[PDB]
Amino acid sequence: GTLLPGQSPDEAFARNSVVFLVPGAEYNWKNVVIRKPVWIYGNGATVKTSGLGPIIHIMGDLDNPMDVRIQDLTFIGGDSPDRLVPFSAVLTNQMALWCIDPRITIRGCSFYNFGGAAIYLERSERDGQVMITDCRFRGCRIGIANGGSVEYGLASQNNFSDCQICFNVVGGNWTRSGNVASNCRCMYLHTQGMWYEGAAGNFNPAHGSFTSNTLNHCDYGGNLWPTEFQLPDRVINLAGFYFDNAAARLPNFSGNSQWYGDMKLINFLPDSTFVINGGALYGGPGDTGVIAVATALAAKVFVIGCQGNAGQQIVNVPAANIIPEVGTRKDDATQPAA
Amino acid sequence: SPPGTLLPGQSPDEAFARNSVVFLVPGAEYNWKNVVIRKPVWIYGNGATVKTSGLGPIIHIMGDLDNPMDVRIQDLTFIGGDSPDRLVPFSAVLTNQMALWCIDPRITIRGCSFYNFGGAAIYLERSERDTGFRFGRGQVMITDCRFRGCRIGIANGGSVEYGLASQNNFSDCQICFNVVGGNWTRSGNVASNCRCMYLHTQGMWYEGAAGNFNPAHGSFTSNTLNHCDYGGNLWPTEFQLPDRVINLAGFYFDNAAARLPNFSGNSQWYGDMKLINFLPDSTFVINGGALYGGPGDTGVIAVATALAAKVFVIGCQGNAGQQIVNVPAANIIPEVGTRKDDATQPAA
Amino acid sequence: GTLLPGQSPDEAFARNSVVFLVPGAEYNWKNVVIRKPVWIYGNGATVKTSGLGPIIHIMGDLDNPMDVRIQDLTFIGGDSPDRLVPFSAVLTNQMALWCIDPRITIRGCSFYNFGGAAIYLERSERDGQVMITDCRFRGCRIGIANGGSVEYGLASQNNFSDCQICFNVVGGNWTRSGNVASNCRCMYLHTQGMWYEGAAGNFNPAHGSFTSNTLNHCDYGGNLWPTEFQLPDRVINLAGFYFDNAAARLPNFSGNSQWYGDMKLINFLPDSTFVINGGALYGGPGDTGVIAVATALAAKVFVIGCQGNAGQQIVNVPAANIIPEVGTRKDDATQPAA
Ligand SMILES: [Cl-]
Ligand SMILES: [Cl-]
Ligand SMILES: [Cl-]
Repeated sequence: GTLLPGQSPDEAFARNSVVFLVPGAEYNWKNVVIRKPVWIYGNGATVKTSGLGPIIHIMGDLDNPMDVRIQDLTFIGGDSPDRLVPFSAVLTNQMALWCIDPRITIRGCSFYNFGGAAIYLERSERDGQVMITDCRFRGCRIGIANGGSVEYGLASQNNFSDCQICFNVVGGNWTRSGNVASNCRCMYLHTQGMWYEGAAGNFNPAHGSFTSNTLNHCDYGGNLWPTEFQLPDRVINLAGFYFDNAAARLPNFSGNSQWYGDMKLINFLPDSTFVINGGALYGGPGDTGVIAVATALAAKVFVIGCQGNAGQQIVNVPAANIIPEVGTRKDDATQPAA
Repeated sequence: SPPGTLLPGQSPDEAFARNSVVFLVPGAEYNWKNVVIRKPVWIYGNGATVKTSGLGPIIHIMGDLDNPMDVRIQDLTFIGGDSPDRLVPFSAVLTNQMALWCIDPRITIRGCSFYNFGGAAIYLERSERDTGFRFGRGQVMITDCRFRGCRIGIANGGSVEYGLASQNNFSDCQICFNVVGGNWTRSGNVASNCRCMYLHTQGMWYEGAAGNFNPAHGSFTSNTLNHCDYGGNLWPTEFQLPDRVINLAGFYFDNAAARLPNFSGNSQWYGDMKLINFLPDSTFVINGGALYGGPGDTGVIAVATALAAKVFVIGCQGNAGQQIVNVPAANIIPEVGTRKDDATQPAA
Repeated sequence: GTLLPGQSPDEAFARNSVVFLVPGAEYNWKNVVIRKPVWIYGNGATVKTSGLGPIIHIMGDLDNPMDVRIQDLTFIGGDSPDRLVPFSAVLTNQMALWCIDPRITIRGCSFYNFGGAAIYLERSERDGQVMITDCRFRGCRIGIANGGSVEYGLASQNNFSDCQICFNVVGGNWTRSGNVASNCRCMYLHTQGMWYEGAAGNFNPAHGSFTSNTLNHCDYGGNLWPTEFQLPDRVINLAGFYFDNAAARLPNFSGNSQWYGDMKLINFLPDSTFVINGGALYGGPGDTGVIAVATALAAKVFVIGCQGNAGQQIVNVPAANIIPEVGTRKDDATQPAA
């Protein structure tokens, strides 16, 4: 199972349970199809592409115990992004890994300059143990997009730099821990009518775990991507952490650092509360790194065990729910805007 | 054979004895039974599968902590059967049905899978009780592993200490962490449809030669324990210990002579909890948790009335149907769920 | 590249992008130089050395997207450490890896008995996505030293035994999560005039994330390394967590165990607060595992959601800042001493 540059990756994956790339070599792949579980040992190779993606389309089989596994592999989606081009349906095609019904492990890989999601995971029908760790993302529209009913995955110890949206979140119950983002407009996005919902749609969404993450310089002092983001049927204004869905609950949120990590809690299920727990909230001067909740749900939001500076604004959360005192608190019913 | 090669049908015992590093045939199927490792070796699984037969374990690892080389096993699947009978009472004979039995472990296990073990998939013990001031011997790491259909995931006996069990995924196991040995870090693990993620009490299975010594008091952070008592788990609540029966919970602690781990950043959607007894010179906090339960008595968190003043619930979110029993209202900041007193809870 | 013991490492690294070592074999390398990115597959090998270090000198290129990667390799700096000799400028040379302008991944490696920092990362000018995970450190003066402007790294799931200073922290914005330390005098050090600041100096320091870590038996237990530590211009008295810089901010601190994990918060930037969040704080009998904050900054320090025993001492933190009540609290203007 040794796959040379120029040989058909499709043939090699069909013929072998495990494939080893030539160490450090350069590949050029386009619309590869994986139909049964295969392990790839990338050996520090690089996979380039051109034209409409994805680079690999992975047809899953959740009954089969053997996962698809990709280790130690670089994927390049092309040159540096034009970050001003509006996102579109045709650009959603520009993926590294499009995975349906995924039982998959992605470890120690790098993803550079994808026009859409570097990694997209969807479910063919509504109802895996997915793991994405130690990966690097640079210059990508979206880092990892999990569609509805892709649940209970783990994305941890990954580094995101210069990505518009790190986690395009739909499917529920993922653990996202120990991840670093800098100069990314959005680390966490969840709302209705997203891209990359997949065949199960926007079902049992979000409500997972977001711990020990850093989202720095989202809205100020490094990020280059636009705030305004085109969904399929409306335009929104992203934030480092953006949540707008009255029919969904937020994830558990503890141990995270926000240095210009602006946050907008626009709407969530009324039978819930939310805590910004054990966090570091630094912002200012001016309206930079602002944290804001919908006035109608502010009594259900708390800021507990947080540290911060005077310049960090907290908008609409009542004073009684901020223990201990952190930043500067105010009421402004114009915030947060969608 | 070539050095470092091990084909199916060849002797695993002989290959490990003659090599410091062994590479398996990529993707191949192996069939191994009562294999003995007597010195440190690394195994590169290369996506292989190992099946077995009879009373296990598949590998018995005789560790030497004075040797600085770890036994390292990577990228290897272990299968202990077709699918679990979940109704059989657990027993002394079933404790044999292990993948890895490790004594005095200096070990790294990573990228591995464990399916349908009748006992603990991984059992770690000491040949003797460790009362030295050389702490955390072995520096054990178990990470990026998947467990499913297993009676017990990882069992760490007395005096196997300061291990790390992180970024693992447990599906359909009765007890993920059978906890005896103290000071382990367990972080960022995902459990779904497992009756119990964390068990510690007196008179446990898998205590090893050191016994129930210096137990628990570790770190338990950023973990998810979902659908433990409702809406997914299929294993029985009733669980047979060597000398008594208990009723498991997602998190079960009953030991007057031991302290609970640090507990912060954990998600509990039907992750029931029973704090039955712990050492009095201690406090416990459910810190920065997500506590979702209801309707009815589903996902219930309960503390013994005698010790309730020592338990706090700080920085937690949750829904109305989440019950929190016996913890005083003043100890819950901010308010979460529906608080109640009930001196009959928790039962053992 | 299959590099054998006795062959020239330098020439091997210059001619291949990826190199595989002989599995299990012993190597002896001294002042090896890496000038272009390269991956080393260690295969459970061991690298010994002699004379003035470092073992490998790695010249980084931050513009090249291929990282330098070292996996599954053991580095040995001696048979056992010399712990009581005063630290010095010449001894700073006794390193495994010296990394200038690093884009580096170190995974599953082990580091034994280094007289300076096992791993030293520095920046050749003031302004990497660096990752150090699943590594073992035994017997080292210093585990990981990150210089100024070496930022946004990740050091996680590492284990430290019998090291003087696990993390010599200068450069800002690191995520350090899920690491275990026993019998190490100090897990986290940050002050002014440190060793290993690097050409960029003491710039934009610390203020990262320190979550889910264990720092046990720092001042009581089996630790052999002196509390007295020679900096270039003075001697300090180490603790488990040591912070003394009026011009820098502390990291976010959540989910950490401190069983005889003494802590000294001596000075930090006034425009900030600090929380010991979600902690386990166990100490005593006597003055063991003591946590103390400078009286002038005490009102900015909180202890939120922590558990402990009676013998844990918390010094100068006001009673109103400790929620819930944990351990034994007192005032003493003489602590912390530097
Ligand atoms: Cl989520
Ligand atoms: Cl524990
Ligand atoms: Cl820091």
